[PDB]
Amino acid sequence: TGRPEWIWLALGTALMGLGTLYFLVKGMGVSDPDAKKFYAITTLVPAIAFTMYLSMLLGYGLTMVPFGGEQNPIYWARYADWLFTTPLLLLNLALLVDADQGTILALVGADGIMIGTGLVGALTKVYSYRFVWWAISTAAMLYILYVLFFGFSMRPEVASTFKVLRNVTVVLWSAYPVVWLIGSEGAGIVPLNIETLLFMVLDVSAKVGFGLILLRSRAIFG
Ligand SMILES: CC(C)CCCCCCCCCCCCC(C)CCCCCCCC(C)C
Ligand SMILES: CC(C)CCCCCCCCCCCCC(C)CCCCCCCC(C)C
Ligand SMILES: *C/C=C(C)/C=C/C=C(C)/C=C/C1=C(C)CCCC1(C)C
Repeated sequence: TGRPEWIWLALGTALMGLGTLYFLVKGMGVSDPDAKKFYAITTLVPAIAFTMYLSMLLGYGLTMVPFGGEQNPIYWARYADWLFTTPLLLLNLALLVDADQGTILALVGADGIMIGTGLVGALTKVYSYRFVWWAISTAAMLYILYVLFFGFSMRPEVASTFKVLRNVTVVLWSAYPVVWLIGSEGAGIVPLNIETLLFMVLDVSAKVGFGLILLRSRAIFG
C-alpha cells in the first residue's frame, strides 16, 4: 500500500500468522497439563499479535496524534497487543521458574503499568510530557528486568531454558524503549517505516523466536 511501512506490517502479519499456525499444529496431541500451559501461552501470543499486526496493516490500529504541531501517525494497536502479550510472555517465564503468586502479580502489574504508560505517552499531545511517560514506563520495565534477575533449586532444564529466555527477554525488551525514544513516538530521529521494521523484527523475535526456543525445551513438561 501507500504507507511505506506496510511491507513490514504485512511481513509481520504473515510471520505472526505463520508462527501461530505452526505452534497450533505443534501443540496438537500435547497432553501434559504443564506443557499445555506453555503451548497455550505460546500460541496465543503471536495469535494476538497477528490480529493487531493485521489491524495495523489495514489501518484500523493507526491513529493521528498532534504533537510538535504535527499530525503524528501512532500505531496504537501495538499497545493493545503488548498489553496482553507481554504479561503472557512474562507468565511463561514465571511458570517456568514456578514463581510465587506475589511475584507474578508484581510482574503482570508492573507490565500493565509499562504498557499503559507507554500508551499514554504514545497518545499524549504535549511533546515534553511524552517522555515523562516514557520514563515511568521504562522504570516499570527496569523493575520487571530487576525482578527477572533478582526476584527469583529448580530443575537444571528449567534453569537453563529460563536463563536463555530471560536473556532473550532482557535484550529484546530493552530495545523497545530505545526504538520508541528515537522513533516517531518520541524524538522522531528514526522514521516510522524504519521504526516499524525494527518493532517487527523485535516482535517476531520476542514472540515467535522466543516461543520456538521455549517450545523446543523439555523444560515445559512436568
Ligand atoms: C532510601 C533510599 C533507597 C534512597 C534515598 C536516598 C536519596 C537518593 C535519591 C534516590 C536514589 C535511589 C535510587 C538509585 C538509582 C537511580 C537510577 C536513581 C535515579 C534518580 C533520578 C530520578 C528517579 C527518582 C528518584 C527521586 C529516585
Ligand atoms: C519452523 C520454525 C523454526 C519457525 C516457523 C514459525 C514462523 C515464524 C517466522 C520465523 C521465525 C523464527 C525465527 C525467530 C527469530 C527471528 C529474529 C525472526 C526475524 C523475522 C523477520 C525476517 C527474517 C526471516 C524470516 C521469515 C524468519
Ligand atoms: C510482544 C512484544 C513485546 C515483548 C513487547 C515489549 C515491549 C516493551 C518492553 C515496551 C516498552 C516500552 C517502554 C519501556 C518505554 C515506553 C514505550 C514502550 C511501551 C515501547
